Amino acid sequence: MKFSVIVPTYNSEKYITELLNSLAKQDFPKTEFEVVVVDDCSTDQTLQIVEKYRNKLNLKVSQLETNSGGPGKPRNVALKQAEGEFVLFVDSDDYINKETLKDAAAFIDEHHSDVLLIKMKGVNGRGVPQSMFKETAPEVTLLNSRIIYTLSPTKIYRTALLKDNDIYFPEELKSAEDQLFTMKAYLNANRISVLSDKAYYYATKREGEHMSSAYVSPEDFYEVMRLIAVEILNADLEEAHKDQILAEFLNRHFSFSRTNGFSLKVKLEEQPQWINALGDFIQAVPERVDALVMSKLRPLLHYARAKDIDNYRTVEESYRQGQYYRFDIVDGKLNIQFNEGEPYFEGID
Ligand SMILES: CC(=O)N[C@H]1[C@@H](OP(=O)(O)OP(=O)(O)OC[C@H]2O[C@@H](n3ccc(=O)[nH]c3=O)[C@H](O)[C@@H]2O)O[C@H](CO)[C@@H](O)[C@@H]1O
Repeated sequence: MKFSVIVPTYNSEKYITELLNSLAKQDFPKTEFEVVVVDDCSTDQTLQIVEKYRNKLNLKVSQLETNSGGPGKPRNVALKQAEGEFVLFVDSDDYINKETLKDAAAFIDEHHSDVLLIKMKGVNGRGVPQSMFKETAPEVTLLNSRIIYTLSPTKIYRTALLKDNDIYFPEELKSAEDQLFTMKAYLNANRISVLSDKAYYYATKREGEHMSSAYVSPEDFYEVMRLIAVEILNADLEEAHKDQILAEFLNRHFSFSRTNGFSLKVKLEEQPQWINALGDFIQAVPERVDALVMSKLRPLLHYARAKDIDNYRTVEESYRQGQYYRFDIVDGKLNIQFNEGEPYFEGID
């Protein structure tokens, strides 16, 4: 069997039909893929809707006896049941192009990808990464492409890549669980490819809670970030490349995650919890890596590593206001001292 399409469900009755219709409309043999649905203890009619496709799809259904607290555990249960040569993770409120499995099977057959990124499209307002999907590419790397800016699991992965290297989702975690999973898959794959010939993965914005907006404590969130830093630094790769991958991950994280601006947005009285958790993550990053990140991040790494919220916050407010304690302009960039007696940080733009 070529593919296992893995679908975690949770009270998905209002939309799960759109996904299952897109799976049944695949212009790809139904004998060559299976749909592995693991229901995270829904209380609605999700499962009765899924069972209407039993004779239409190669279908595997099971249900956890209690809600696991996120997508991770149902996808892990499904991954173990999966028999396809490759897996594709699709969320219950999304759907896929009818040529997706055909196009991906044809592309994998020629290029032997271990991880295949497939171009996504936002539906009614949903934002989706696009910077890595401007071109189809048989071979890309963590350092010569923007794949690190997309860590969602809505990609195709060789099943043996995941299982031979023991790559699973963290469980009982509302969100960011995918970042470690996909970074592990990136770090272990012999070849990563990008298929951009059409819109393959449609990501919707329905309502009710979306996981990636549910509460996760700073402690749980930044533990996944620390594990990622540990994972990179332990990969079987040359030392300089590992540092460079960690730096790129840090550029992404400080630009796009909840870390960005947290000292401006989080209630003052909650910020010591944030800097203690963020600092535990930055303390796993060797200081030599700071020289490789975007220069504007170097003071944030500095004060995070010292768990110094007052100076971290001064940096963020200085950026936001454009008011600095002292600074020089050298080569069109800023050399900034953010507070009396503190270091100057150079090259900021
Ligand atoms: C970036 C992207 O394109 N999609 C990700 C985004 O989607 P998103 O924020 O939309 O998260 P969702 O609410 O759709 O949950 C994702 C999937 O997990 C299932 N679910 C949800 C709650 C639960 O307790 N048990 C359960 O199985 C949903 O039915 C759904 O199939 O944030 C999630 C949390 O990191 C990721 O896993 C999604 O893949």
